[PDB]
Amino acid sequence: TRRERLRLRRDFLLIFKEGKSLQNEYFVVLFRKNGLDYSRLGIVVKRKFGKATRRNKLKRWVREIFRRNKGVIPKGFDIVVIPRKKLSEEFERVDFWTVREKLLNLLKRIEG
RNA sequence: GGAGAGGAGCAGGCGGUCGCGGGGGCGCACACCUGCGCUCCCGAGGAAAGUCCGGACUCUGGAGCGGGGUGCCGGGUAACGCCCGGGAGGGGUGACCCUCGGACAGGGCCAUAGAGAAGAAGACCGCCCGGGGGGAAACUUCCGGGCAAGGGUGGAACGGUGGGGUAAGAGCCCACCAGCGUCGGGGCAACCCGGCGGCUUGGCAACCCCCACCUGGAGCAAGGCCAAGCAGGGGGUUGGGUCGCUCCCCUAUUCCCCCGGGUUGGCCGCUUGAGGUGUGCGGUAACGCACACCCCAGAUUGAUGACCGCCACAGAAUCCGGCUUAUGCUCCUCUCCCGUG
RNA sequence: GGCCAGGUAGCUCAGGGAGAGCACUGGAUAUGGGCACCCCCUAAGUCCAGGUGUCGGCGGUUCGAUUCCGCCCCUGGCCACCA
Ligand SMILES: [Mg+2]
Ligand SMILES: [Mg+2]
Ligand SMILES: [Mg+2]
Ligand SMILES: [Mg+2]
Ligand SMILES: [Mg+2]
Repeated sequence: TRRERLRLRRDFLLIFKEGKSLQNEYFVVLFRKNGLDYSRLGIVVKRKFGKATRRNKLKRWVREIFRRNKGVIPKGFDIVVIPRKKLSEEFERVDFWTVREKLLNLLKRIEG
């Protein structure tokens, strides 16, 4: 859903500068009110996370978590998900349910 | 069965619940442009990779030189540094694998060790001949002369080993070998086979080079179009005109260089191509030709996931031809070895 | 996606027969200290002695490669339109 996909080239700077942030050991989540009746997701994966296979797997998991849980995630925010060094350190050791739990714990705390 | 060499295919599938990307069809709104909404088709790789080569395709005004690349020979191809076939040299018992022009066109470099390393250089331990001297003799000692044959030194010592010939010795002569010069035969050829013959005189060209062939430079962030928006200023014996050098077609600010500020939107390029698959024919083969069938990702923060159930390596970003590296199996050949019918 | 650089003692940096600087380990000795000297402890410093490496890895050429010729690994940078 590309209507659900927020542009990063223009908006990342604005969200970084004007928005809020939440984090845990695996993710940093940046967010800002978008003035819409729905939320939009963006993913920023640092080059150092790895090659296409690895980065694309992470992005797919994140997109899926967001899509399936859209109903419970707060509405009216532009959201940027950033994986942390730790995650890229035990990514192969971290299962899907753990990534889901850790990401949702942050997403559900987006206020207000 | 064991050990090993060559090579070909696949990339966990099929049946279920949801979620994407591009086309098509439809539901509709269309006073234009176009704007949404919901089923059929297709949807990452053998390496998509590293960016090591070769193109195709774009933009830079001409030519020459320099520079760079390839290196036995013959084909194949759009082309190549690739592939196929064949010839020498080497390794392995063997199937097989690895190597590749020229050092009497020239210049330069060979440390250390060693008597001596490019004109034929050299006498260290030594070998033999002719005298003077000492000494009973063995042996020593001085002068003159003859050796590259033994040993030592090396990565290599100016042909190798065996015999004859020598005072003692050398292709001095002879044998087989290696090299070179020729004559004759067979190959398009690289080169092979046989005969004759003085006796022959380092290595490195992944150092410059010589010979033969090939070659501008950038790269899809190439380049073309539209929309949006701020803010211009300082320079040019001229400089710049897609690497350098030298001759040459220009252009004078509108061009180029430096500093500063505006976008950091959308469309084209963007996928049908030296393109796959199935035969038939030619060719030792790589591969070519002929007909038929197919349309096989075109994203732009970048599309393939999760749960269930019987059994790796890693993700297109302009696209092809190859190389190299990373990696899980399965099958087909051939070689050697132990054991049996 | 493409185009370039660089990898050298622990760190910064030189350059076809492996070096400087910071630096580390010792010995010397207080004008520091147990008290005030004797005796002894500790070295910020100052003397001196050195300690030391797959040349980023793996192969080839060569008698020998930091230098030459190939691949692989790691660390950085550059590109688009407007005027
Ligand atoms: Mg059996
Ligand atoms: Mg690539
Ligand atoms: Mg890459
Ligand atoms: Mg000799
Ligand atoms: Mg440009």
